[PDB]
Amino acid sequence: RFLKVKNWETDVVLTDTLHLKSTLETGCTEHICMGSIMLPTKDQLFPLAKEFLDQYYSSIKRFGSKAHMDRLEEVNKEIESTSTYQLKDTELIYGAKHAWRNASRCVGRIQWSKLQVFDARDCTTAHGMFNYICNHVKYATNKGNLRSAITIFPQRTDGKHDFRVWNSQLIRYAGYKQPDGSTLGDPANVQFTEICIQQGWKAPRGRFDVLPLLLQANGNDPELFQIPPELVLEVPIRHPKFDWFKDLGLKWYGLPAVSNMLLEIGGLEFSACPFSGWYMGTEIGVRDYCDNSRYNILEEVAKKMDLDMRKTSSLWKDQALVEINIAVLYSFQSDKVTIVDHHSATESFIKHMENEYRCRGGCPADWVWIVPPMSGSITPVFHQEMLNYRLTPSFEYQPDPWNTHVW
Amino acid sequence: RFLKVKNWETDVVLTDTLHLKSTLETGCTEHICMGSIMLPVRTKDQLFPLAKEFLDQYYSSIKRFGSKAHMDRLEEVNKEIESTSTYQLKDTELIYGAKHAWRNASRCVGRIQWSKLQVFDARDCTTAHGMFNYICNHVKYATNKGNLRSAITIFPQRTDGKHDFRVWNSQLIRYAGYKQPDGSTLGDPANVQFTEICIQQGWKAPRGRFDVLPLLLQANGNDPELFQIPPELVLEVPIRHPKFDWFKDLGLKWYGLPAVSNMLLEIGGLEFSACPFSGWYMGTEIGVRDYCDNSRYNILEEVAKKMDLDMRKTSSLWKDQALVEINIAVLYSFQSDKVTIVDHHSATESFIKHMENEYRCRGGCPADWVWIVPPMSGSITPVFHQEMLNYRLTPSFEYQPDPWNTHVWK
Ligand code: HEM
Ligand code: HEM
Ligand SMILES: C[C@H](O)[C@H](O)[C@H]1CNc2nc(N)[nH]c(=O)c2N1
Ligand SMILES: C[C@H](O)[C@H](O)[C@H]1CNc2nc(N)[nH]c(=O)c2N1
Ligand SMILES: N=C(NCCC[C@H](N)C(=O)O)N[N+](=O)[O-]
Ligand SMILES: N=C(NCCC[C@H](N)C(=O)O)N[N+](=O)[O-]
Ligand SMILES: [Zn+2]
Repeated sequence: RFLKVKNWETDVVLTDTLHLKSTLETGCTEHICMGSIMLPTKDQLFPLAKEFLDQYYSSIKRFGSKAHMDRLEEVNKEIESTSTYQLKDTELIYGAKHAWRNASRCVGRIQWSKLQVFDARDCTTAHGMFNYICNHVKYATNKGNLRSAITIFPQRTDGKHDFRVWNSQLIRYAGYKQPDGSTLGDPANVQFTEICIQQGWKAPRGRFDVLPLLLQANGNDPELFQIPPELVLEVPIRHPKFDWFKDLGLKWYGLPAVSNMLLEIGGLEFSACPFSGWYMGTEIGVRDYCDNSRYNILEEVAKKMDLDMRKTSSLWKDQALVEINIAVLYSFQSDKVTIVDHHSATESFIKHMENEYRCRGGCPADWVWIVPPMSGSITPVFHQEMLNYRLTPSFEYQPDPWNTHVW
Repeated sequence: RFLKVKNWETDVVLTDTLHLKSTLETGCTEHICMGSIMLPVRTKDQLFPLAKEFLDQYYSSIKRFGSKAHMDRLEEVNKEIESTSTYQLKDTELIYGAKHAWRNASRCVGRIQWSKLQVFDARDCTTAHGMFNYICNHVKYATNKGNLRSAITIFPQRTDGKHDFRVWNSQLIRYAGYKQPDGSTLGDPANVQFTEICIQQGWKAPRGRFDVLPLLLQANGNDPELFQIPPELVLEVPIRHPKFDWFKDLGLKWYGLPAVSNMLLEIGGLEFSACPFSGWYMGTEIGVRDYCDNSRYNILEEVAKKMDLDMRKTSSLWKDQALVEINIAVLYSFQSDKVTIVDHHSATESFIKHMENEYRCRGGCPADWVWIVPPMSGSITPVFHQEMLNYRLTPSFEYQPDPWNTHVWK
């Protein structure tokens, strides 16, 4: 059944058929919509594997070819024998690029095809993992000129030899609970910062302490490693008109690199697949800096702006929020570190979406996540109806490693 | 069954059971979610169960479920339906229905006020002039010299779908929109189509930037008629900025009373096609959407320019900067002219407390996240960090085709 999507700002209407190939289930029903909920075998493997291969070969204009059929046969025999199979290089690259392409929560998918894939499937140890990761961080940072990339470690086998990167991101600041009862650093990482301490990490106890990597290979216990400081590009935050901003003492890292997700390609599961691209301003400025549960810096910045914080109707929070995001962008740009603002990012996504509609006949998109956390309606995506559904290959969430590992 | 909802800013988790009483569809399937989609004559037979459901709820709420008063009413209603195909609601039921339609509106963030709603029974109305008189009284009462009071006027329910009462305006008070051969739009672009119809029907437009539109009223299914609202009844607020003295020179102003008038109210199966309702504005409705939407007044560039902001590159966030000031101004003005209004911060905080209270006393509170979260400063309002469950409960306010696309002219 054809579905239509209307942009209420331009009246442009797109027709979606791509949803017809929807695999998994959204979490919604005809009776209830859970759109805003953050998270709603051989017989199983071969079918999934087939869907993927038919998909790949169709993309390379060889659907049905002998190569297509051969490969399809080879995998079956391989699955029937090894109860699993291995992706050829080409299928891995395609799989990862397409997992990104299908990421309904990513606003920067217009860059999906320019992804650098690092095949880390030959890795066997944590040090090996550290080595691959460092090279990933270095290649991707490129001295400020960020380049998207993903490193894929060995796929899951029996589930007891899983490769995992316990960190939620390759680079994040430590969080510590203090005497007062308050929290120093990033509250979002308190638990992990603890797991690292208990493991031996000599935590510095600072506001912005770059966490160590906790790498798990072949189901073994995780090991700690310190990313070469020379490899962690950071931007000191200063304002273009408030010379007092520098006194806030804020700084953030330039490389966003989600590393706790699971990559699925043709039925196979890669539980260690850190990936990186570059920041959209609001991610840091609005969410990391201003979320009540994160660095919660709104009051401070307000004060120094000398504005009436007596009543909410003065919109002092909104006032401050804007200046703060001005500074993040300003800084990154001043130090020549790649970064994109919500206006450019969202406009780009709209274009990508239009391309995706005429070239794929659709584009899965999660409105709740696509629309920036600030100035929502003044960005194009706000007025754009979206259809959300799941397509594989995909990036999925997965239980925290510490919540299920057998030490 | 039980469905959990979590607030990622407090870790507070709520359990929903109310969704079980959900009857209608959502547009969402098990394979596809359409949460961001704007808008995805009954038989005498299908009517009784609906009436029953509604009545069982009414009586349950007044704590007389199963009583003789309850039983006889069902008997009375079923009888009436069979013999007349329809049925009339008792005043008490109508007031209960209206309050609950509001109580169930998943796109409304001001529901903490649902219980305090003034219901005006206009069911004895038979003509447009009569509807005009009724609306005038609604506007005067609700406005209350700037101290707004929520209220709704309910005109005769649908019968055969041929004698429908309709308020052609989308809001009782709204500014006209005119398209110039130039291609530009004068006034409110959103009301261009309706404006043309008014002119075609006989209205003589002042052709200005903020012309209060005339009421186009349809009674008992007859052709719509024009009426101008008594100017002394239309409260307006000129918009000025607390610190930007040039703001007042932007020539901006807006009306104080928001009153959607094109929705359909459904109570116990009964359909009320003319049910204008009003409460008070949340600042962002005017400051963000009405003033800054590209397809509305679109004042950003001008407010930006006059603020002398670097508009050479979006990354300077001049748009975001201007937007705040403009919303600063809408709020300030209303407060200065003592006209009720609430900012998005207060409004969303209150809604969270309302929502929590609703989970504890009702077992849920259907909410549309896409609509509840404000069009600016999204994540610095609690609703953003709040998971919500959207589902439909009756009584309800529904959308309905524009009268001009269905009306059989006489
Ligand atoms: C090149 C620049 C990129 C930009 C500017 C971009 C931007 C974004 C933004 C703003 C989010 C929301 C983040 C949050 O709220 O936590 C996001 C989420 C996401 N992006 Fe992208 N992205 C980019 C590259 C990538 C890459 C390289 C991949 C994969 C190969 C990817 C996969 C995803 C996924 C899986 C999510 C959702 C993660 C989650 O659920 O927490 N993105 N992206
Ligand atoms: C006391 C003042 C009230 C406030 C501050 C409030 C606020 C809001 C806001 C911000 C919206 C979204 C508007 C938009 O984006 O166009 C809305 C929607 C809604 N409200 Fe309320 N509301 C209030 C009173 C009422 C009343 C009295 C009723 C009904 C009796 C009601 C029924 C609804 C409905 C049905 C919608 C959705 C309308 C649509 O789909 O366009 N509200 N409300
Ligand atoms: C409860 C709600 O789902 C939650 O706050 C979502 C909303 N939208 C979001 N959007 C993005 N990009 N990132 C997030 O973490 C969230 N959080
Ligand atoms: C396409 C999208 O559904 C649309 O822009 C919605 C988003 N949220 C909204 N929220 C409110 N309150 N009002 C609106 O008009 C909208 N528009
Ligand atoms: N932009 C990206 N964001 C991933 C999550 C980062 C998180 N919001 C934060 O630290 O703010 N990914 N990427 O570009 O690969
Ligand atoms: N607040 C209310 N809003 C109704 C819609 C008004 C519209 N967004 C606008 O004119 O901006 N309802 N109410 O209070 O009854
Ligand atoms: Zn849904």
